[PDB]
Amino acid sequence: MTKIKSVRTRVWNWTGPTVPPTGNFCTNASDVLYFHQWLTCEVETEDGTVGIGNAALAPSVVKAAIDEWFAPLVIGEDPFDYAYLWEKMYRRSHAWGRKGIGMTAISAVDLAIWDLMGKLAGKPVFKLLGGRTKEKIPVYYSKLYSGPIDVMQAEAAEAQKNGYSAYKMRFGWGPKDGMDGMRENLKRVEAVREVIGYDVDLMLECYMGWNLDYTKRMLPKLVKYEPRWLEEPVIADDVEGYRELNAMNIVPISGGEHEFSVIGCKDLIEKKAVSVLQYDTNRVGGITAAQKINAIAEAFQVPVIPHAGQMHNYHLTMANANCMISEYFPVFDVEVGNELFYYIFEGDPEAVDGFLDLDDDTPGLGIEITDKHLKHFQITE
Amino acid sequence: MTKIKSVRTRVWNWTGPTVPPTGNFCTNASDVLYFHQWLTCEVETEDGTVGIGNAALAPSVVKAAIDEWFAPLVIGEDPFDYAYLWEKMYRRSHAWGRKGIGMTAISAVDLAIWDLMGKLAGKPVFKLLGGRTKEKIPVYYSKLYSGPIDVMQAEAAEAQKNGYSAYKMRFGWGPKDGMDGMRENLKRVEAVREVIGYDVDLMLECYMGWNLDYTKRMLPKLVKYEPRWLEEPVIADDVEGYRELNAMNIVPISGGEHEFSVIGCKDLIEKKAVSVLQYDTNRVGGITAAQKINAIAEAFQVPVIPHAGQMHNYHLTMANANCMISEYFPVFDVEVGNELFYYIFEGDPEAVDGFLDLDDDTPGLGIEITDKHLKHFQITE
Amino acid sequence: MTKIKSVRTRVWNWTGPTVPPTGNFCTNASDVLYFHQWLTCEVETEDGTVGIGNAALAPSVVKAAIDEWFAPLVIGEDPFDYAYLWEKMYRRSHAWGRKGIGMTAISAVDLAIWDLMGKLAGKPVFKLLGGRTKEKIPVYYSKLYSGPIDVMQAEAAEAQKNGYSAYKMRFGWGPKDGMDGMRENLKRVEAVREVIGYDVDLMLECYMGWNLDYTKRMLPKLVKYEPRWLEEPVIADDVEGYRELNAMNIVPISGGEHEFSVIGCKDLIEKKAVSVLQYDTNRVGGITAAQKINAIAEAFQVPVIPHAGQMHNYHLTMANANCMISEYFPVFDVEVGNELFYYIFEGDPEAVDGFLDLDDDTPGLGIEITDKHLKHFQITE
Amino acid sequence: MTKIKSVRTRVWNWTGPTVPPTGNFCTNASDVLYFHQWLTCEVETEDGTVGIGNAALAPSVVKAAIDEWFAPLVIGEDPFDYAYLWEKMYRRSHAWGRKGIGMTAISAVDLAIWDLMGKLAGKPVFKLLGGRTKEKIPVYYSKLYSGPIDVMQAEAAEAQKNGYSAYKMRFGWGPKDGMDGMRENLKRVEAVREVIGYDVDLMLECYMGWNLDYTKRMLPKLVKYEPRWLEEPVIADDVEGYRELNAMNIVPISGGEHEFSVIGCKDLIEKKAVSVLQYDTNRVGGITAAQKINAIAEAFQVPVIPHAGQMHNYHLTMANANCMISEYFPVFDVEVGNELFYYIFEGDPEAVDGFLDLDDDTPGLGIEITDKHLKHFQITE
Repeated sequence: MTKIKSVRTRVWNWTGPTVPPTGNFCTNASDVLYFHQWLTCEVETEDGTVGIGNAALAPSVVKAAIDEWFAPLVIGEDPFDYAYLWEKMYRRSHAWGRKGIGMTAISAVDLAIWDLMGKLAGKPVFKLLGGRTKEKIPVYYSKLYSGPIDVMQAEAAEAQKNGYSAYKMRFGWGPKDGMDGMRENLKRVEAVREVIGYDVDLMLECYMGWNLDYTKRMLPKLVKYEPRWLEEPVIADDVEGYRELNAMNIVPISGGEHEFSVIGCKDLIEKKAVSVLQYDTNRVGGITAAQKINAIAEAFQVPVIPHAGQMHNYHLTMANANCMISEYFPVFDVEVGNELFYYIFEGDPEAVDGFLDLDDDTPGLGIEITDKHLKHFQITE
Repeated sequence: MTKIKSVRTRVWNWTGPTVPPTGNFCTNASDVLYFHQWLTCEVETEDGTVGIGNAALAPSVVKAAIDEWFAPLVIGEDPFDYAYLWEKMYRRSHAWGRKGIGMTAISAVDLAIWDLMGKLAGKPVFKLLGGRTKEKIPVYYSKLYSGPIDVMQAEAAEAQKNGYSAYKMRFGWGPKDGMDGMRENLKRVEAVREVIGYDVDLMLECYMGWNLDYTKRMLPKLVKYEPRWLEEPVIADDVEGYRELNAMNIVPISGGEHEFSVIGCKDLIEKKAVSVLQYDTNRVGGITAAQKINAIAEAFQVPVIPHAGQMHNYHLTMANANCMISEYFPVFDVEVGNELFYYIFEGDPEAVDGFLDLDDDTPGLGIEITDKHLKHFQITE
Repeated sequence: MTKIKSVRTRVWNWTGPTVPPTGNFCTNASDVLYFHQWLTCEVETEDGTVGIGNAALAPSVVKAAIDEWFAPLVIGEDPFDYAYLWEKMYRRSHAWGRKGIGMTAISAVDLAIWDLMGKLAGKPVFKLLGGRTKEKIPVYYSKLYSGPIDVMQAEAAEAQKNGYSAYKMRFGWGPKDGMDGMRENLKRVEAVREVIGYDVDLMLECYMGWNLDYTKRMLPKLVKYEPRWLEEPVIADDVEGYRELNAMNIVPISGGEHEFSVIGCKDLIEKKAVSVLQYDTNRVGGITAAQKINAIAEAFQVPVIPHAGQMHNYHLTMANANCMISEYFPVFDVEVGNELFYYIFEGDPEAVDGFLDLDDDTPGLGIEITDKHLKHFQITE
Repeated sequence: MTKIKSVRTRVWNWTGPTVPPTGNFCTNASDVLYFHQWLTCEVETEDGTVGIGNAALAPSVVKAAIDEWFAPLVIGEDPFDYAYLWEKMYRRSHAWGRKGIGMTAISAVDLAIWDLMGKLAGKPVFKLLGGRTKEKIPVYYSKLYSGPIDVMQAEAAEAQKNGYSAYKMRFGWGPKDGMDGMRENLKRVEAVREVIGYDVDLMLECYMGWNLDYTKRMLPKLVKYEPRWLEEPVIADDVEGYRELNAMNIVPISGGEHEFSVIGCKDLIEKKAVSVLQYDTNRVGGITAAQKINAIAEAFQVPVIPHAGQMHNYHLTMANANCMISEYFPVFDVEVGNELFYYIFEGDPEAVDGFLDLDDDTPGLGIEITDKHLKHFQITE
């Protein structure tokens, strides 16, 4: 048994070319009001093995938490005491850490620790989690930001070429735009359906942009388009609103990507706040947490479909039969900031004809930090 | 109308003399496992007026959030747009901020902004909040850390001299110590009652040290001592456990000091998770938040008794009739870290014969950052 | 600090020209059976400052309550002890005052006291409440009393010129008129939609004219017209009926304008009696009360849209992000009695292109009692 | 059939000798803060018959409501259309009348109307209500205001002479007095039990003086004294608090004397807010209302024991088997104001050996307004 030696946390700033977003083009929690980054966490053991974790939420602030509070707790420990290390981090920072910065920092560390275990054991992380429950992993195409109709329609037609069985689009108007914005929203769902048809699934996303009232009034209007779910209609604090909308059984409500810890997600599950749970492993508390969340969701038969198409999620999805598909979009330009991971890591699979797959023999998470794009980054430590 | 010019956030490290705690001497969320600081936030307007905020949770990490994310949002704004500024901070950081680091940073800023408004208006903050609902504010004596019986008994006898009508003590044993620890806990409640008697109230505190199971078994055993409440028996994430214990109606359950945002506390209230709500204004989201929380709690007739005896809480308590007493302990040595505020600020009232009071004429929060103890501090910016 | 000196309460009787209403033209709580006035309350401090409050419910009887019970309680007090004064009035009259006459009298007094504070502090009331959360305040056009189809249609077309994004109309038939009245009601919703279209919102009002049974049967029939809410289908005492209708999720149920006190409204909110809360500040208990109600509603994410387009409501709406629009109608003749305020006060903004706004610099409520129409009034004291 | 001709409403002010109350001597809704009158309403028909109603809440303000709004509605009507007249008053004033002043005014009028019907029909009101369900009516002794122990004990011993099977006392300390006040309260319950013993019932009254929190903590402490109920622990608005305390099943909670209308009381009943309902007929809406309330309470098997020992309650109690006892105290001096009725009316029975009775042959309510005490009254109209 080798022990954790060091924790190297870095904040990556995109200095490369960018495409400024447009009007809309996605509703947001800030709508009611009038540098793109990523974080890497590399954990190395005395024997030189290195595990890679990451986070995207408030990277500099998360790095300061990892450096000051979490790194010192894991140094000199066996990675295979992961549950104990998770608990140690969770309880030592509980006062301020149980959601937000703390739990995100914990995720990045825990992710690295799992990469370690797989590398130390010569096994892909998914094997340690239960192994192969699926031949390959279907994905749904997740982009279709709101914009002019012809623009959105052309995007749908292009995406269609790679044979997805499901698609997700974003809304552009909310409560501030009243009924006219409702009509604009509906026009765009309509336009996307015209291209992709009704032999595929269409999911809708509000990104915390709406509210309980607007959502209750909009819901009946969405039925004709047969959406598979409506994601984050309300702000993440408004769990009672989630339950209320979900219990209406008009369109399945989804969320969780802004929820933290095992208990946090347990409460969304038990209270029937979501029909689909979409935590991001690099937020929710790491694989240690997500593994436990997956057991709960499975037992309640609430589908888990993690936010984000990355390895830190794909291995979890592979190992659990109640995780049937993953979120995906291919490597395009930097426009929103969530694409940054494709320029920092090598190893994230590319979907082909609606599927991607994991290698039975690649140890750990199967990612490495890459050189290819150092030119477009300013990296701080 | 003058506008916010700058935000000056500093982390204070106690380098002065200290008294190392002992066995026990308070249960803790970390019990299941096998420098003292404070933060100041000074907001200054174009006309030189300065408002003082503060926080105690993870100060360096909170300062990094204030500096990077929150300060830039309030600069160039009217302090009297406080609700808008609160909302701006809350929604812009919602993804990662709604509890923990984010909401704590927001609290420190919001507190400064309220100090400003009172100074700008030549009114004590409590007047802006509704004014004087009480002749003076009764306090309960909040120390009595767990230790040898004679030690605890001597502390009680000393405290007794200042005529408190209520006292709170801490437990020293939890789930790990089984029945023997239960007996040790009960001996100490017993010992304190022997000194203070049954013509006063005794509150008990676990500081997240216990759990749902242990607490259910302990509750019947506490009845004979007539405790007024049992504070934070479980970890802050375990809200369902809170509800379950509270609904037993054996001893009133209290908590909230590790809860964040208006909605966070609304849920503790509506779900009957606590019989007494004890948020700390320098965590929960500032006075803007605490004012709204107080309205909810009042309407539900759940007493609000903020965690901590400081001005950032006392003004709130003065202005609302459902806030009947405050937490207090006088200026003693530095032993735990929570005493640090008495060496950084002047203006926090001292209880005399169980009461303290606010000045009808002192503008703002009535505190200032002091020189007296610069010798015992290393202050970083 | 200056103290309250006097309270001057007057009842205004319209002696000017009037337009007698017609068949229908609005359902009413009295349908099951077979002088227009307003009240002013002027509170003056020792230094000559005067704050203006008002009420419209049973003015002579409300004046007698203010004069005998409430005025004497506030005289010689600091306006900035408003919360204490509110509590004093509320508890001293609780036995008979907690709703109806008492709470209405309290509202008028409390409103004056808030006008004072803003004037004393040289700030618009909304700044003291949290400040500017909105660029301007959208309004919905609130008239469209029931009548002949061409009449209603012409009103809609005229209103349309001022560019409202939402409209409210009144029903003319209820339970007594059975299915034929249902058809008459539906014809009129139909007729209004023909003019205004489906790119705007249409709200419907029953003014306590219907009942639980009739409403349950009517609800499915209203769906095709996509109404945004149905206001006061039942009498204000029938809160269980409200909950039952609201939980059907057929059309959002609204109400509250006949509800009183913070707790009164808290119960409508917690019990899910309304989807939209519409208290009138000059009934519900004044700004002191409405401010606390707004915090509760916001936390539950129940939109607050006060009954009546006046300053006593607009400032509240400006200061809270969960208050997104206000009720409005422009100055027309005296026909119903609710128009009387436009002839008594100057300062109530006029909506232009669907919006109105508040002045960042006008202290207090920004209203004054006017001379312009003394000719059409007989004023008693 | 003769028709209502006039309504004569008068306010009686006691100018006679009085005994100023003392420290305590009863908790009150105003405790949290730091002329005695009665109303008569005489309704006369075209044939000279006169029915007598009354009220005690805010008499001048109630008279102004009766005079302006309610009298005009009943003039020229048959008294035997009482239900229609009740409905007419209730709905015409609903906006402002459904509780408080309005419903109290309605009570006084409705009471007169019932006196009329009995006189017109040559029957005691109780016969019209269902007749004699009891041989006589047991009463409980209702005084024992809080004071020095020997004083309270001497009162109990005196009362004991008239052979009551039940007694009610008032508490003198509340939330402001903390644990010491709890001990003072308990001493007095103890002292009263020492005199009266445990072969009788003891009821306790707080008169809205306590709160939900204090009451939950006090309840276990009251068990040893075997109280039959605890009356109005919280303010009348706090119905959720009532339900919560009542559901604890520690001591039966009672209330309702500050509740109004049939629906108001229905909600206390259905929601299990009280174990005993104690409306006062001269508040709750008159006999028309109380008759309907009695049917509801009976069906739910919630005992009805009206507040106040007067004819307006006794007839109701006689006619319903679920009304087993009445409140009583004999004619003593004027000290509190609630004794005033004994100096205004003749006909209210006097309890002897714990019982009083109604005359099978006396028409109407069996009361008349008396001359005996005109010397001690200034009567306004």
